[PDB]
Amino acid sequence: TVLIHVCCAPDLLTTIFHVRDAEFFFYNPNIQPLSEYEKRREAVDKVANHFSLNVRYGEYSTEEIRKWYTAVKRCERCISFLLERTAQEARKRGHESFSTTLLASPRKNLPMIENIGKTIEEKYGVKFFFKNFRKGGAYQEGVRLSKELGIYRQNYCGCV
Ligand code: SF4
Ligand SMILES: [Cl-]
Ligand SMILES: [Zn+2]
Repeated sequence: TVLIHVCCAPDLLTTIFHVRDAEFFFYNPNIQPLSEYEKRREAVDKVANHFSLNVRYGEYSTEEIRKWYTAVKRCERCISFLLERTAQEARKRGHESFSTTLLASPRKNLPMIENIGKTIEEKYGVKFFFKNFRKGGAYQEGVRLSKELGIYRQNYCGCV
């Protein structure tokens, strides 16, 4: 079983075209202010209820945001912070692998994410699952499903 960090609903939609049995982990203290975190969270919840996904919602609090701010090249930091928490959760909950929907994400740097994931794997002993999540047309498939579900598609990465 694989625990997949979720950044946003559009990238979750792309991802679920190809992953069959996952637990998802919405953890993003980088997203501010609270109204934007909640907007993104509610869109993920809408996708999860539509497709009966198993999503867990991580901590979002003043403290959690301070931990992230202390951590943040800055995107390398940010992504490593999110995936470290994910791999910690994967070990706690007995998942032998972890991944992230950031791999679906058209803007992001696939080599940098795979490098971070492999480094975190070596630290925690949870296998990092890499996939070209946009491949298989899945990306345009995620767009079509976003439109259909009327899913919030954001306009910036999340942080201030
Ligand atoms: S742009 Fe995105 S990846 Fe880079 S620091 Fe901000 S939230 Fe993190
Ligand atoms: Cl994103
Ligand atoms: Zn995303």
